[PDB]
This record gives sequence, C-alpha cells and structure tokens, in this order.
Amino acid sequence: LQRTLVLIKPDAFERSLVAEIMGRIEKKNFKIVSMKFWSKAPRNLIEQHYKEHSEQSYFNDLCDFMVSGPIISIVYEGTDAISKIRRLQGNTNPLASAPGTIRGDLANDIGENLIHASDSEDSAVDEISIWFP
Amino acid sequence: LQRTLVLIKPDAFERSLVAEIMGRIEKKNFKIVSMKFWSKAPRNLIEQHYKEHSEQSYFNDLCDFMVSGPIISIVYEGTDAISKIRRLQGNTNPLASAPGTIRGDLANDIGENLIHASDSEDSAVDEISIWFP
Amino acid sequence: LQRTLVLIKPDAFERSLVAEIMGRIEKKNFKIVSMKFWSKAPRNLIEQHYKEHSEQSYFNDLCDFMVSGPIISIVYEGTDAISKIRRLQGNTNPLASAPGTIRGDLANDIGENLIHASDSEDSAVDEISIWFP
Amino acid sequence: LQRTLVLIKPDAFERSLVAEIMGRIEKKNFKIVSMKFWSKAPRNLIEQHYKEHSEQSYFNDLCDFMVSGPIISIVYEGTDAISKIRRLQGNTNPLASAPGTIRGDLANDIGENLIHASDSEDSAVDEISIWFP
Amino acid sequence: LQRTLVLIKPDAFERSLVAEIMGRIEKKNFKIVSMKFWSKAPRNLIEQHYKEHSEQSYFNDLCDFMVSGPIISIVYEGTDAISKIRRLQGNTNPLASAPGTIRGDLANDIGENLIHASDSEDSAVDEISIWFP
Amino acid sequence: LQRTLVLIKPDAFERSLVAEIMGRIEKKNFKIVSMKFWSKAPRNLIEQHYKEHSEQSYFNDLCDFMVSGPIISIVYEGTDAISKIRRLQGNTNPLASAPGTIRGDLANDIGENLIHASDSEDSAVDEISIWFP
Ligand SMILES: Nc1nc2c(ncn2[C@@H]2O[C@H](COP(=O)(O)OP(=O)(O)O)[C@@H](O)[C@H]2O)c(=O)[nH]1
Ligand SMILES: Nc1nc2c(ncn2[C@@H]2O[C@H](COP(=O)(O)OP(=O)(O)O)[C@@H](O)[C@H]2O)c(=O)[nH]1
Ligand SMILES: Nc1nc2c(ncn2[C@@H]2O[C@H](COP(=O)(O)OP(=O)(O)O)[C@@H](O)[C@H]2O)c(=O)[nH]1
Ligand SMILES: Nc1nc2c(ncn2[C@@H]2O[C@H](COP(=O)(O)OP(=O)(O)O)[C@@H](O)[C@H]2O)c(=O)[nH]1
Ligand SMILES: Nc1nc2c(ncn2[C@@H]2O[C@H](COP(=O)(O)OP(=O)(O)O)[C@@H](O)[C@H]2O)c(=O)[nH]1
Ligand SMILES: Nc1nc2c(ncn2[C@@H]2O[C@H](COP(=O)(O)OP(=O)(O)O)[C@@H](O)[C@H]2O)c(=O)[nH]1
Ligand SMILES: [Mg+2]
Ligand SMILES: [Mg+2]
Ligand SMILES: [Mg+2]
Ligand SMILES: [Mg+2]
Ligand SMILES: [Mg+2]
Ligand SMILES: [Mg+2]
Repeated sequence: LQRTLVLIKPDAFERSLVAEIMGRIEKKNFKIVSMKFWSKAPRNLIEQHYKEHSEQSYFNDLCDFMVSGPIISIVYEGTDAISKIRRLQGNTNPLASAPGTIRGDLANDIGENLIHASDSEDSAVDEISIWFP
Repeated sequence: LQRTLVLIKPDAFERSLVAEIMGRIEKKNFKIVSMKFWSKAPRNLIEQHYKEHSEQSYFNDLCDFMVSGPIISIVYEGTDAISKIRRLQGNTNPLASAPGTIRGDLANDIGENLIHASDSEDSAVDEISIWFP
Repeated sequence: LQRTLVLIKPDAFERSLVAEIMGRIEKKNFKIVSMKFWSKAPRNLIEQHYKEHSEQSYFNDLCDFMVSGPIISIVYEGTDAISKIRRLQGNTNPLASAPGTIRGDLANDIGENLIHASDSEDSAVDEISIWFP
Repeated sequence: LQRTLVLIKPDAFERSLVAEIMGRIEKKNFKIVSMKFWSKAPRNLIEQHYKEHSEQSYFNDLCDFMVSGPIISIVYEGTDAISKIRRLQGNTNPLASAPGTIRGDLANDIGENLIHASDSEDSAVDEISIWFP
Repeated sequence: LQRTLVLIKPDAFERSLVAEIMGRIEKKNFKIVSMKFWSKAPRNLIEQHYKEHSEQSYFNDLCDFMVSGPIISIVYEGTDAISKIRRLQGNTNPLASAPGTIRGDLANDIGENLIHASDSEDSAVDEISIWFP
Repeated sequence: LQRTLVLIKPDAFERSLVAEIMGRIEKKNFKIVSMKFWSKAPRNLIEQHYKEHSEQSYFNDLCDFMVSGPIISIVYEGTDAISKIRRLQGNTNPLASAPGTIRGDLANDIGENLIHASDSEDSAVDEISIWFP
C-alpha cells in the first residue's frame, strides 16, 4: 500500500546499532523493496535530502554529520508504512522520544539520532527519487 | 487478585513469535494458572469467544483466521492482571498501537494481531469458562 | 521427521526463563504439536518418567524437585528433532555444558537444570505416552 | 551537563534483572561516573534517601524492603540525564507505567519497582551526597 | 585485515531473521564495506557463485532456492574476517552445527541454512568480484 | 562454593557492552558479592594484576589499554564459579574462542577482549586481595 524512505545514519554504524534498528522495523513485518549502502554519501545528496533545512543554523553541522560515516538507504513497504515507521522512529527531541521507540530507547542527541524516516506521502516520493533515482 | 484470559493467535505460530509474546508477559511477573495448546480450535469455540462480534462484517474472516493454525489459551494471575495485560497487548489498530507494546512492536494488521486478552472482569470470567470449562 | 518430548522444569518458572527456553527451540524452527501445563505434576508421572533413576541416590530429591513447582510438557516436531534438541539442551553436568546451549548459558546445577529432552526415538515414544496418553 | 542518582533495588537482584536495567540506561548512551555495590545498605542511609516519605504509612515496609538484599548506587551523566532517566524508569504505579519503560516492562508492584532515579536537580545533588559523600 | 563475502539467503527474509544474522556479525565488531540488496538475484550470478556444485544432485534445487526470495550480498572487513565469520556461521549439516553459531541456533535444514560466507582468501576474491564487479 | 574476580575491561565501556557481559554471568545464576567502579584504574593495581606478564612484549600496551578507560572489578560467587566463568569467557585468541562464549560472540582482538576472569583458586585469592584489600 505505501512506500517510505529510511536512512540508517552514521551514528548507528559508530555505535554498532545498525542491526538493532533494522531489526525493530523487520519484526514489525515491513518488507524491504530497495536498499543501498553508502560508504560516504555525496554532500549534495545530503543537501537535497535536507533541502527544507538549508536556512537552519544546524544545516552545515547536520550535513557534516551525515557524511561522517556510512549510511544505508532503504525503501520499506507496508500498509500505512510512512506513519507507522515514523511512530517506531520516535520524536526528534530526546526530551520527548518515548521509551519503546528507536530514538526513545537508543538516541540521546537531537542531531545524532540514528534514523531518518519520510514524514509524508509527498516527501516519501521525493526522498525515494533522491536515493534511488 | 485477578485472573485474565490470553490467546496466542495463529499468526504468532506462523511468524515464530510465541515465546516473544509469552516472554513479555512472563518478565512482567504474571503467573500462569492454566494453559492449553489447541492444534486447531473448534470453530464454535471461536464463535463463542467472539460472540459480541457476530454482526460485524469481519466476523467470518476472523473465525477463519482463528482456526487457520494453533492457539494457546492461558489464564494469567496477578494484581490488576486484566488491565495490565491489556496495556502490554496494545491497541487493536496498527495506526494506534504504541511501540513498547506487543502489538505496537510486532503486529502490522488490525486482524492478524498476535494476541487476545480479556478486557474486563466480566469478560475474563466468560472467556475463562469458554476455554477452560 | 521426529517427535520429541520436552519438559520445562520448575526452576524455569522460579527464575522466569520459560519463554527464554521455549524461544531457543522455536527459533530453531521446531513446531509444537502438543503441550500441557501442570500446576503440580502428579508424583507417579514423575517417577514413571525417571524410572531408570529409581534406585539412584538422588531419585527422591529429583522427584521432590520435579513436583516443587509447575512444569510444561511439550511434544516438538522436526527433522531429527530428538538429537537436535538434545544438542541445544546441553550436558547435565554444569562443568561440561557448552556456552551457547540452554544449560550452558542458563543452568548452574546438576539437578536444577531447567529442561528435559528425550534422548532417543524409544524414550521419546515412552515419554510421549506418559505425558500424552 | 547533568548528573543523576540511580539505585538498582533488591528486587532486581532477586529476579536477576540487574543487567537488564543497567543495559537499558547504557544503550541510551548515558555514562557511569560513579558506582557502588551495597551488600546491605545501612537503614539510616535508606531513611535519609527516603526522608520525604517518613510520615507515609509505607515508610517502614519500604525501608525493610530496601535493606532486604543488595543495592547498586550509580551516578549517571548526560545532557538532561535527570528527566531522561525518569522517563526510562516509568511511573511508580503499575497501573500507569508505560510498556517500553523499565517499570512498564518489568515491574508489577508499586513498592517492589526495581529502580530509583532522582526526580530533580535539587534532589540529585542531595542523593549523590548521601550515597557518595 | 581481510574482506569476506556474506550472503543473507532467502529463508532469512521468509523467517524475518535478517537483522538477527547481521546483528551477530556486527556485534563481533566486523565492518560493512559494501552491500547490495537483490529483490531476486539473477540466476547466472547464483550459478557462478555455486559453480563448484554445478554437477551435484542438489544444484538445481539450490539455485531454485537462492532465487526464491530476496538476498543481501555483504562484504565484511576485519582481522581474519574470513575464518572468524565461517566459525560464527557454523556447519552446513544441522546435525553438526554447534549451539552458539548462526546455523546452530537458527537453521534446521542442510539447504535452507540462512547464510553464506566465503571459505578462503581465494574464494572471497572470486565471490566479491561476482557480487561487486 | 567459590569466589572469582572478574574485570569488565575498557573496550566494554567503549562499545557499550558492560550490561551485555554482566548479563551473561547473571543469567548463569552467579551472585555479585563485591563490586567497584574505577573511572581509571591506578597503574600499580594493573601491573600487580598482570604481574606474570611483566616481561612480555605486550605488557606496556596491555597496561596502557587497561588504564585507557573505566573498568569494573566484580567478585562473583557460585559453585565452581572459577572454572564456569572461565568457560563463559572463552579463549584469549579470537581464532579459538567459541561462538556462545563472551569473547567468541563479542571480541575480535587478542588484547581488547572485554573481560578478565580468575583462572584458578589461587589466582582468585590474589586478584580479590588486589582489587578488594
Ligand atoms: N542541532 C539541532 N539539529 C536539529 C534540530 N532540529 C532538527 N535537527 C536535525 O535536522 C534533522 C531533520 O529535522 P526534522 O525533519 O525536523 O526531524 P526528523 O524527521 O525527526 O529527523 C534532524 O534529524 C536533526 O538531526 C535542532 O533543533 N537542533
Ligand atoms: N478486519 C477487521 N477486523 C477487526 C476490526 N475490529 C476488530 N477486528 C477483529 O476482531 C477482534 C476482536 O475485536 P476487539 O475486541 O475490538 O479488539 P481486541 O480486543 O483488541 O482484539 C480483533 O482482534 C480483530 O482481529 C476491524 O475494524 N477490521
Ligand atoms: N544430584 C544429581 N542429580 C542427577 C545426577 N545425574 C542425573 N541427575 C538428575 O537426574 C536427571 C536425569 O538424569 P539424566 O537422564 O542422566 O540427565 P539429562 O537427560 O541430561 O537430564 C537429571 O536431569 C538430573 O537432574 C547426579 O549425578 N547427581
Ligand atoms: N506501598 C506503597 N509504596 C509506595 C507508594 N508510593 C510510593 N511508595 C514507595 O516509596 C518509594 C518512593 O516514592 P516516590 O518518590 O513517589 O516514587 P518513585 O520516585 O517513582 O520511586 C517508591 O519507589 C515506592 O516503593 C504507595 O502508594 N504505596
Ligand atoms: N540438499 C543438500 N544440499 C547441500 C549439500 N551440501 C551442500 N548443499 C548446499 O550447497 C550449499 C553450498 O555447499 P557448501 O559450500 O559445502 O556449504 P556451506 O559453505 O556451509 O554453505 C550449501 O549451503 C547447501 O545449501 C547436501 O549434501 N545436500
Ligand atoms: N598482544 C597480545 N596480548 C596478549 C597475548 N597474550 C596475552 N595477551 C594479553 O594479556 C592478557 C592476559 O593474558 P592471559 O592471562 O594469557 O589471557 P586471559 O586470561 O584469557 O585474559 C590478555 O587478556 C591479553 O589482553 C599475545 O600473545 N599478544
Ligand atoms: Mg523529517
Ligand atoms: Mg476484546
Ligand atoms: Mg535423560
Ligand atoms: Mg522519587
Ligand atoms: Mg561454501
Ligand atoms: Mg589470565
């Protein structure tokens, strides 16, 4: 029914949490449709991915972070996959992310937060085309 | 103090999640008082269990599902066991079930949702008598 | 395709390791074909089960232990299930049971050793007829 | 940025949940700054720790409980560590503690609830000085 | 420092064990240097990969199985990675694979055995050039 | 009933495996009788602990590593605790440590190997007096 774009971020690799994160999505019965490993993502790709954040004070630090180690980009498929994976992901802010969520259990920074997931049907299409042209 | 009726549903067997589900209840320190394995539950038993749903459009599909593989029926005992296990179970709807709950972590369908737990003292008594006459 | 008889012993209930043990077998892709919960196993069934030990110095303590809490009797089905589950179980002696096995990881006593598994085709048939006549 | 005081309570030792609890805090990327194992904490220490509860009907039972087995006292450090660990801990009341939290997943009593964490900056300072003078 | 080629086989996807298998390797501190997801591996790549088996009785079934679902091809890097991952993998024969190994804990069939790993430096070079030319 | 001395080494803190290692021992039903956290172990204690290695080529690197981060010193108690925990620990050489063991599953270096355990009754007495005089 729906396809969403997930990024396993460089901090997941540094902290050896790649399997842990992918395992939480896998156990929810979401199916991998496409996947790519990036040893270092091109900065331009990152900048496109986060285009809506270009005027934010953290934009450059964010881009630096996202190129600092490997990323895995994954297209997951399932009924209402976009909203469901967003709820598994958890809130951006470590003051709010709920225990039981990926970020709530594992992330302790607003920036180094392990995982990206598309937030809407519109943005899922855009992001899938970025990472899987 | 309280006794509640839990069903491990056929999807749990298919997806090899029986131990995972029982383990979550066990780690919460609830005690098994009775347990029965059903290779295939009798349809009539299922129909009685879900009698309140007989006029629903999904009733037949639900009954078909519940006889499609094995079920384990368990009576768990503990202080406020009925409400506590309901909260561990999670919401029926995969749009609502919270990460950290059984359904929130593991279920991705409104129908194939791994687990039944009694919703009240009144229904616990009824269901216990159905599965353990 | 073989059937084997497994008992989850009273120490597993005491230490809340029931799901942990069943999980290890389930993950190995073995299927439950029968299962019974015993709040307290009748002494005669225990003495029949361990009849080969009836003249050993530890027989009375063994029987006492086996009726000291609940047990689950499970028939598991799989290709070469008997030997495979015996290998998962691990050695009776905690000085010999290998890490990775159920007893090697979890048990620390020659007597309170969490799990029984049939040791041959013939003993399997006998034990199945005892717990599931 | 912040330091908070955690107690692993005697029930965690009895139920073999020490690692499980510490593991949840560790995976959130909080750093141990100080740690002490108490075979049995002095009653006076407990009474100081829970001074605000001296006029409560459960005070004596609580103190009895807290000296009934070992405690580990830990100072954890991290950005907003006090509130973050409180959220991981979960509500005191087993009717309210959320699945995904330490208490929500593992505790089933209002009193025997596995873990203490400081509730404010003010109380963190007081408790750290009690356990680590 | 060596590179080895690992395949996550179609049975791992069917049984939702992809993260479980990758997790065991990740926890051993091995680093992904390349990775590809194959919705369906092309038959020619499979037949090249298993070319040494082309005249065996099981070749056709093997190839059929290997294209029956998705696979992930991973190049892992680490000191003595080849032999170390082979030891984690465990024996092909489910009567021989040790508990603690990937196959020993998880696989129950000589053919559907979850994971491939290069068996030598030379076979590693060959397999890497096949999946990552 | 024996007591053994365990050290959780600095690589365990770096890789966030402290609870994982302690968990494996706790699950084997061993009891903590003493424990100390060392933000940085004093060099003299390290050199005393590894005094048998003082003339080895790796002594300086070993000592450097052992003071490069925090360590926990634990005295564990159990029947045949010394040999049993040594078997859980696994071989020093990552080419020899068996899957299922702590080092076999988690360590990938001869030097950064996560855990020390006393190797005999006599070395246990010596190490206990060093870390807990
Ligand atoms: N330092 C910092 N980084 C931020 C902040 N807000 C967002 N970011 C970074 O920008 C990324 C995108 O932000 P957003 O779409 O709002 O959050 P997400 O969808 O939860 O990842 C986040 O993953 C953060 O790493 C902030 O307030 N401070
Ligand atoms: N397909 C479908 N099935 C439903 C729906 N509502 C309930 N069911 C099924 O009927 C069962 C009983 O419903 P209910 O008592 O409301 O939910 P539960 O107590 O959370 O299991 C559920 O477990 C579902 O499998 C629905 O809207 N659609
Ligand atoms: N105390 C004691 N108990 C024993 C001994 N040998 C066997 N037992 C007990 O008797 C049970 C059956 O023994 P056996 O069939 O040889 O071992 P198992 O198949 O590995 O459980 C074991 O599970 C032990 O609990 C012994 O030497 N000492
Ligand atoms: N029996 C009982 N014990 C309580 C109650 N409220 C608090 N306690 C105990 O007193 C301790 C301190 O209470 P409090 O600071 O409010 O809760 P906490 O910070 O969540 O541990 C708790 O951990 C409980 O063990 C109660 O209503 N009944
Ligand atoms: N049915 C069957 N399949 C086999 C046999 N031997 C090998 N295979 C299959 O061929 C694949 C490659 O064999 P091999 O290189 O010897 O084993 P591996 O490196 O442990 O996977 C194995 O993974 C099996 O799936 C056999 O005797 N019978
Ligand atoms: N680099 C290096 N370090 C070693 C060697 N042998 C021992 N060590 C280090 O010295 C420590 C003590 O050695 P030993 O008592 O033999 O091994 P252990 O009891 O298994 O830790 C080990 O944990 C290693 O970190 C070696 O051959 N090379
Ligand atoms: Mg976003
Ligand atoms: Mg209901
Ligand atoms: Mg036997
Ligand atoms: Mg408080
Ligand atoms: Mg091979
Ligand atoms: Mg040594």
